[PDB]
Formats: sequence, structure tokens, C-alpha cells
Amino acid sequence: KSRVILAMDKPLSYQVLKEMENELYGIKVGLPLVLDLGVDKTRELLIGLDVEEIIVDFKLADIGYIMKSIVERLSFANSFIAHSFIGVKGSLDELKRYLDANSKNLYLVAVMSHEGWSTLFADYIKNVIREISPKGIVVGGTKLDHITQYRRDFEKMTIVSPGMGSQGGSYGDAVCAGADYEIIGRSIYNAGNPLTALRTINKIIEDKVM
Amino acid sequence: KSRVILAMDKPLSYQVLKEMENELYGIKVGLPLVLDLGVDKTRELLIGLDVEEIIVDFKLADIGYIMKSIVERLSFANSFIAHSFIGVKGSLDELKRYLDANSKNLYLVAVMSHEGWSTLFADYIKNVIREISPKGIVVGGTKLDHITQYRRDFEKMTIVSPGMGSQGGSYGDAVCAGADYEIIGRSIYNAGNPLTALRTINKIIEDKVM
Repeated sequence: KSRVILAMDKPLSYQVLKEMENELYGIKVGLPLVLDLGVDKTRELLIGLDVEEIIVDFKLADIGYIMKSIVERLSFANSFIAHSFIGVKGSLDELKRYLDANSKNLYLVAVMSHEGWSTLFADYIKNVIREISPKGIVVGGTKLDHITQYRRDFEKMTIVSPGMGSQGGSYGDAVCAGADYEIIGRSIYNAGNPLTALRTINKIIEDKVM
Repeated sequence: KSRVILAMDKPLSYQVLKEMENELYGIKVGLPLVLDLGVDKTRELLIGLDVEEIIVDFKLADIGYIMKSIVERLSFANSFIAHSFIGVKGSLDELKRYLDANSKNLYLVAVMSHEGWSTLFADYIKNVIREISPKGIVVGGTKLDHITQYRRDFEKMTIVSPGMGSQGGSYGDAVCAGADYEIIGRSIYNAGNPLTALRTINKIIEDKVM
């Protein structure tokens, strides 16, 4: 089975997604897509797809009232990504209660892949993650050391890792470091043949994993 | 002149906004609105309005490529709010270059109003703000001490302060502490008569300011 989550930050056709459906673990929908296609067209695009997870990633980072106002308009999603750094009281606690009541999963951003991401607040972020107890956490694919350490610190958590391909991540390295799934965007959706690239990347990963 | 920025996180009619136009400094457009009305309807709503600033607040917090992909679909806006905590290299630096080239202002989130917002990284966030040199910064209206201190640390910056009304901020207290404008949402858009409430709040503020 595939370990890839498609970061659909540019539109792909419905027919393409239907082939990918059984060769992806999930699809991660971002603001760039929702602003390109619009909300209605975005929902239509995702309807028939049989993937384990439809994740909405608007990198949620506001007070609870606002984060809840956002996600209630995105009920087609199974899961949602929010930032850990915003903290618990009056922000993530309120969102967690909401998602729990509405049968949605929460993934929290722990480490990002760009150089500008500060390492300085790992302890704070880990504490936030411990209090909230999300389904999963996002640990950057350029940040292999942190993936292994987060895997150590959170053995039962789903770990998802973006930054594979364009941002530097060599396919399968994040999974080998301890991630469950790799989030891949441009490497697929900007390829000549997105399905072919997904199949090639899947092959690379299942070789590395083994 | 008004010191109020309307946080339009729920739809208000075009006619209402036209009266407010000369009694607001700006209007802050969020994800809740864009997801409620949709993108096209949101743009239409904002077209004729004569306010100093149309600010889009999606609390931007991603890598540069993604933040740029978001804001280029929101060109109706004069200004954009992003989080400081995401850092500079490969995130805010790339967004700043983009906004500069496209004649847009950047406001960075420095302190939020909820209890869960950590105070621990004030130095890091201030450093990020110093490197980027945004038009403005967002300093929570419940966090009066921080407003005065940020005003001290950044004398020339525009300081905008949400959290007035529902979240606790007593109208005008943020301006008196050193903020330029107060961001107000529910107090206005959930009032029986939103125009009447804006006028009353404006009166309260111009009394306090004096």
C-alpha cells in the first residue's frame, strides 16, 4: 500500500485522482486549491474519491472560535492540520472538542521544513501535543533527525512528513526515519504525467522501506 | 477619524458596509467569510468600499511558495496578516519580497489574545519582526502590557489590536495602550444594528483616546 499523501495545491482532474485513489493513502487539500477552484468546485472534486484520508491543511492558527468557524465549512474532510505553536487554552482545546464531536481527526504541526523554522520551542510544542493528543503530527521531511525523535517521543501517533521532492526530501527517507506517510506536492502535480510520477515515487518508497 | 478595523468573519450586506466605509479605518477579511460567501462573492462584496485598508487575515503560516500561492489569489487586498512564529528564511522573506513587488503591505502576528498564547518566544518573534520590517504588527487587545512594550520597541510600526469586545478588550483600551487601530468583530457584526454599534463604539473610543 502507498505511503504517499498528495499535496493538491494545484488542480488535478477528477479522472487523474480516480487512478491515484488506490495508490495514495490520502490527499491533502490546501488554500491554494480552494482559492483557485473555489469552495464549491473543490468539494465536487473530492466527492467520489476512495482514499483513507482527506486532509484539509489551512495551517490553522487562530483562536478557537475562528478555527471552528473555518472547519465547520469544510465537513467533507476527514482530518485537519493546525499549528501547535498557537497553544491550548482558548485555541487548540476548543478546536479539539469540536473535531471530536464531529468525528474529525486533528494533526498538529510540530516541525516545518524551511530553514527559517525555529528549533527553539520543541519542548513547548511537544507539551502542546501531549495535552491535545491529536491523531497525528506533521514533522518536516528535510528534518530527518526530528522525525526519528518525534517517533520516539510519540510512538502511537501518525507522523506525516512534507518537504519530499522539491524542498529537498529524497523519496522514502522520511518514512525510513520513522514517518508513516510522506506528503508530496510539486513532484507529482507538476510532472508531465502525474500518475506516472506517483507510480515511480511509490516504487522508490517501497524499495527504500524494504 | 475611526480607529476601528471591522473583522468581517460573518457576512454583512453591501449597503451596511457603505455606511461604515467612512467610519472605519479598514476591514479585515477572514477565512470564515471567504468559506461562507465563497471567493467570487467575497471579492464582489469588497469592490466599491472606500476604506484605507482591506486586510486579508488567513493567519498565513506556511513555507514561502505556499504563502505566495495564497496571496496572489487575493489581489483585491491592500494588506495581509502572517504569523511571525514561522520565521524568515524560506517563509516570510519570500512572502515579503512578493508583497513588496506587488505593492502590498505585510502585518505580522506578534501576540495573540487567548490564554494559550505563549509569552516564551517574544524575543524570537521580535527578531523576526526586526528582520522583515513589516508595515504593521498584530498585538492582542487583552494583552495591554505587550501593546505598550511593542509600541516602545517599534515606534514607527502600525499596531493593530484584536480581542476588543467579546474576547474581553474594553473598547479604546488598546489604542490608549499604544495601538493604532482596534480590530472588532462580533461586537459589531452580531449586534442588532451593526451600524449603530459601530457608531457607539467609535464614540467610546474617541472619548477614551481623549
